[PDB]
Amino acid sequence: VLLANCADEPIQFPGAIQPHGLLFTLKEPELTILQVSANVQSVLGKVPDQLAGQTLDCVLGAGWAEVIRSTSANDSLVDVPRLLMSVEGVEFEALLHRSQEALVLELEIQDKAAQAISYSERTGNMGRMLRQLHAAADLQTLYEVSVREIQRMTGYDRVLIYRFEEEGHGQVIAEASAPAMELFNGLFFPASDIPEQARELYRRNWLRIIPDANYTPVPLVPQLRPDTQQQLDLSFSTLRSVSPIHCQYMKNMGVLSSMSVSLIQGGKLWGLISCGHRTPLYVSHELRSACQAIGQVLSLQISAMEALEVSRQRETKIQTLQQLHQMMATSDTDVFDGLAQQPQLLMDLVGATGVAIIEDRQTHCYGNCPEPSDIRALHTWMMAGGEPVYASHHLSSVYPPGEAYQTLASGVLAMSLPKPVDNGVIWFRPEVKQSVQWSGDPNKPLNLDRLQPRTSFEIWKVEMTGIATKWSHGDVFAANDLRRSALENDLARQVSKEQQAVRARDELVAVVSHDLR
Amino acid sequence: LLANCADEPIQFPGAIQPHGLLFTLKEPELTILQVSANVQSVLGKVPDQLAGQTLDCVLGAGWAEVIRSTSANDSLVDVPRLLMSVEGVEFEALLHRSQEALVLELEIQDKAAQAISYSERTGNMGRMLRQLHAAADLQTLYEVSVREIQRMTGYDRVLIYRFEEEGHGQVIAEASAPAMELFNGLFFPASDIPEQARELYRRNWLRIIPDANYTPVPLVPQLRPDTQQQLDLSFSTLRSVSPIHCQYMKNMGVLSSMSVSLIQGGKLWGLISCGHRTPLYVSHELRSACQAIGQVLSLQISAMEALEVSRQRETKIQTLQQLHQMMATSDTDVFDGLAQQPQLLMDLVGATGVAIIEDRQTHCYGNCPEPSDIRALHTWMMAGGEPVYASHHLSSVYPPGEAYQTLASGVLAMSLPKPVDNGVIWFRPEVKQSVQWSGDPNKPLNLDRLQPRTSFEIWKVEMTGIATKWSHGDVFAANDLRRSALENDLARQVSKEQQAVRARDELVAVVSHDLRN
Ligand SMILES: *C/C=C1/C(=C/c2[nH]c(/C=C3[NH+]=C(/C=C4\NC(=O)C(C=C)=C4C)C(C)=C\3CCC(=O)O)c(CCC(=O)O)c2C)NC(=O)[C@H]1C
Ligand SMILES: *C/C=C1/C(=C/c2[nH]c(/C=C3[NH+]=C(/C=C4\NC(=O)C(C=C)=C4C)C(C)=C\3CCC(=O)O)c(CCC(=O)O)c2C)NC(=O)[C@H]1C
Repeated sequence: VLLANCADEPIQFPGAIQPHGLLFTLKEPELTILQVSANVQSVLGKVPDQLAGQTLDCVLGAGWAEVIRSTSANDSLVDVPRLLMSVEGVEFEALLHRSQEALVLELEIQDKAAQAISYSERTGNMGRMLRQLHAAADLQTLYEVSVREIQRMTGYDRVLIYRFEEEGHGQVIAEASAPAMELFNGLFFPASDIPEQARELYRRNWLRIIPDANYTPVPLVPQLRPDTQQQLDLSFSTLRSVSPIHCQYMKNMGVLSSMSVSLIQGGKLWGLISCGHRTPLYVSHELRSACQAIGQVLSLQISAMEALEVSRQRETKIQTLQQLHQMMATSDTDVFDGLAQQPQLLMDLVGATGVAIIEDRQTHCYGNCPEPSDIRALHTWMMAGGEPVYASHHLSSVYPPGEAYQTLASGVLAMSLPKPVDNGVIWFRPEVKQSVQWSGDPNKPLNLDRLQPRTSFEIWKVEMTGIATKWSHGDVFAANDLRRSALENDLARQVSKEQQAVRARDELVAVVSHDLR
Repeated sequence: LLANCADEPIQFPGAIQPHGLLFTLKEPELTILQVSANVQSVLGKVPDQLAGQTLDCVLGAGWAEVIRSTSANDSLVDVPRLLMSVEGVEFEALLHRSQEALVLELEIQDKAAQAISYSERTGNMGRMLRQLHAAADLQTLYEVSVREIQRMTGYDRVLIYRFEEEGHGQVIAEASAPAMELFNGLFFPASDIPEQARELYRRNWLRIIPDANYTPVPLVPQLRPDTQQQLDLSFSTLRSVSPIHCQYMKNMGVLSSMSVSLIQGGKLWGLISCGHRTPLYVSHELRSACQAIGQVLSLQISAMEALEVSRQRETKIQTLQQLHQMMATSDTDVFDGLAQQPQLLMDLVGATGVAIIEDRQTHCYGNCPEPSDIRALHTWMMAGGEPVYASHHLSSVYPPGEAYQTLASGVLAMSLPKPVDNGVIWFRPEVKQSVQWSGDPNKPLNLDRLQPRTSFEIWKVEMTGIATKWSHGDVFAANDLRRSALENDLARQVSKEQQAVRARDELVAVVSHDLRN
């Protein structure tokens, strides 16, 4: 309840924009201003209250307004080129999109430092960087070169690859930090850092930048758009004010600038390319788009190399799978009995230290095996789910009665044939004591007060018990292939046995005729 | 005589193209082992006297020292740009190793090449990657890719030539200059790119031929004074091409070529071919950028192929599930219950004929061939041993399939892994397709030494006996139907066997009763 309040704020409708830019939501045909950020009282010296129901020619000039009108006319606003303007002597980069039948235009203010930065030198290493990405033979080298290039172009002190887990919390796997700067490599972070609302927003918007954490938000006047009397939806607006709790969180970490690129794999937020600077500094949108493209290439290569690793595991298990299939096919006994004829091969097929083969009230145990009654209770629990195969690296997390034998069997890989007879094969992996590193208190994710982010950011050890070694993709693949081979061989055996009985029946028909003479 | 097209030793031409200089040297002291004869015109050095001499004699002390530092203890896979001004003519240096020797190639940069800069032509690189990831169609992907490649290279014609299984390839993307012949959709004979060329290009992913009228400049000494063999210019961009290919390019009307190998899983998926009506040289930086574009193209092709396969999977999931529910609650034979609704089985794969074989009864629905012919086909199909089979041209692999090619030209067969003869076959009728070929398919070359064909006109070839291609979703549906049939059949045979061996034992008891009398 109170924890769930972390995921209830309407971040999509903040009503304010960051001071590093200007916002203009306008009517499409005549480019009449619907709302304008209050920052125009300082920038360009225009009163935002009178700038209602007025064309862009009043403030932005005739030529630039005509250029914007030409660009936005009969265009999907997905391939708009660069737009740099000098408006009363201050330069803006213009980005255009549409929220609800209205044209939202953001002018990112380019400072002198941004002007000094050029797109040529920082993207000079583009082709070689992609060559390095394709030439990397390890995931760690991939991460290293990616964060190295991203730090090279951005210039930020710390760059992190923060991969999300299923439950919401994430882990940092790549780190590139400046000297005399705190390291977060390998640290886990609570799921409360990025709420569900933030993940949902970032699944669509793949680029966020916060140049400063001490900024005072500049409200949008009029607050309600005079078209539907609602709040402007700044979901895809780079000029969106962030929640003050996040600003306090960044201040507590000690960083004053952030820049994150969403990594998307199959429409899901796989991770974030987080960045951190000890001092405020702004990054131009062109460099942000280049970093976004680097992130998309990174996601593509991650998927490619994950498939490559899965295929490598399949290849290294093909020989053992073939040997086991040949042993099962030419056993003339029950399928699981012939499988159990060679226990060591079955063990090394999955790399587990315990094997339990169940066949209709007989259980055979090899290696480190629990009490047979406990395994029977577990198996009768496992068939309730109905899944053909099951892999669990933490049985006690999902199976409450698994705490008694967590020292012997903390990882369970089970596969069963689709027949009424209770049969199956279970592989048990023992618990490994792992001291998971967390950034702060795992049992106190949030300082409950308005919510306040935790000040402490030190590394905490958590000796997580009852968790065994992760089952690899090749492991479950081998389990499924063994299940498929058992399915095929068992079907062959039953059809042949019926045929032999049928042939014996035909032989018996010959015998009955012989028994009649 | 046709096979002579794939016998020339292209890897050892003994000559280099005149647009550059080659230096193969011993690694430690950078002493020249052999040098191309082109040095008689460029830099004005006699190639005969340039034996057993350090690079300092011709290339200068500073440039020799930089090359020595770069090549020392380096894999030559991340070498930065190397531009030198040697007696007033500019060279770009590339370094690699063929056989325990350092091969260094100086590509000559003309004034036109010097004027061209890597910045402007690659300014839209990040936008190009954004367009690649944002494209929702394969045709859009190809279009934007060839558009960018034509933009940087400036060549008149750009083609995406995808290879087929048999060796011949087809052009799927075309970007041609005005008043220039179009090859969109045209098939090309496999003799255009022999097996040797494909094998060489599987390793070297970048080839450029600026001119077709060039006279090769021989390498002196021809044999290295280390192993008395020919230098292996496999990864050398300065390699002379076969004169037959030069004549082929002249016959096509192009005088410049530039190809990037597309690699998918270690296989030559296709080539990004290019064509210019006049000689023109492309700098190595733009070639490397095009290579990176090609690798990204291959990655996105694989990604979108997986996406299309998954879309087909989703659209067939409902039909597969409905058939599974109908099959599970039939209490009859598995294929009989499947055949209870023939139209649904037909629309599962989109075929016009269904043949279900169950123990000497064959049931035909829709456009079905002669039952004897289908039985012969089925007994031929089990010989291969594949669990599933898809063929879009049965007469190509089944000689007796020509009689019914009008009715069944596409066969999708799936059988259970049991000795008992059972199975499901889907038949697709022949569609008359006029395949377009560039020239004579039966006469690739005008045999007179092999000579490339002069004619490059579009030829219609009415290929009969070919049905519609079976999609990836089609074979996916076949395998899932096979899996569901496997599970249900195993359940049914296990149940019948449970209540079957009892009768056999009873018969034995009956026999025992009939024996004790
Ligand atoms: C219960 C509420 C909390 C809260 C909410 C919150 N946080 C964000 C934004 C972000 N938080 C991030 C977390 C990290 N930054 C890092 O550097 C690391 C690791 C080293 C982590 C785990 C990130 C990356 C974001 C996105 C913004 C960015 O930094 O680029 C939001 C979203 C706000 C918005 O988008 O307007 C919200 C609502 N965070 C907490 O920690 C608690 C107090
Ligand atoms: C029997 C011998 C033949 C011969 C041999 C041959 N051809 C090449 C090189 C290439 N041929 C290519 C074919 C095409 N170019 C196009 O523009 C199109 C389509 C519009 C096609 C099908 C290509 C792309 C190459 C690679 C070179 C390039 O253009 O970049 C070789 C290889 C030579 C070498 O690498 O040294 C050889 C041995 N070609 C024939 O047509 C017959 C006569």
